[PDB]
Amino acid sequence: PFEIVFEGAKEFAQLIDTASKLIDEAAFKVTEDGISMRAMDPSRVVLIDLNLPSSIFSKYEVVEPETIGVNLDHLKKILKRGKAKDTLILKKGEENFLEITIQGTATRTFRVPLIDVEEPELPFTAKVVVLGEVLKAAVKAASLVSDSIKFIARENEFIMKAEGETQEVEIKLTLEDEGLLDIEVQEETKSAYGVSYLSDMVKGLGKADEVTIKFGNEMPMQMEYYIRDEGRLTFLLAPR
Repeated sequence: PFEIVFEGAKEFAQLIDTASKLIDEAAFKVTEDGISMRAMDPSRVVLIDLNLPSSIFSKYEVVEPETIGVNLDHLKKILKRGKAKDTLILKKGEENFLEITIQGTATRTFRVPLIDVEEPELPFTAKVVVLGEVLKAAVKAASLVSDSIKFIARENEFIMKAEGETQEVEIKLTLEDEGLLDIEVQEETKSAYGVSYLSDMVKGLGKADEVTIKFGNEMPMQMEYYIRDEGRLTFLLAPR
């Protein structure tokens, strides 16, 4: 059992939405340290990891740790009602359901039935930090000419390109012109990924959100987004 409170119901709903474009169900592990969730999309191309430390909650009381499985569509239908300044209360007793209360100009309580559903070294050579807007725009442009997008990172430079038989799309950003917030590379690094997957990954991101990307030659890419600084949503995407 536990009682967890988050200030900013709307922001919490947005996080859940952004973390679940690719999945239908997830097992949330609730412990004394925080809430965690790990899942693979249906195609087995992306790994999703969410970590929400007790530090981002206004009240965090866990009597006994638990792992609650839920249908995300059902959960999102409820969280969708939350307003910007609403308080979100998550409670679990002995009964097999999650009690969700949204408290704002009015207090509304809902119940979400619980379900079961069952649950390599990565030597990255490049790290780049960019605004969600960059990725959102890059993916849309790439999709005009290909189903895959190529990432290239060199000292102080980040390039995203896509091409077909005769068409091409290329976006070159630099630290100097501030298209990147930061960039660190050990050696020139190149890899390509499926546009469909990247689209679902950054769709829920805000234009001004900070995104950290790490990858390597012909390797998977790790994308991270932080919530309230301490929380983190991480995606690991297989290369194409």
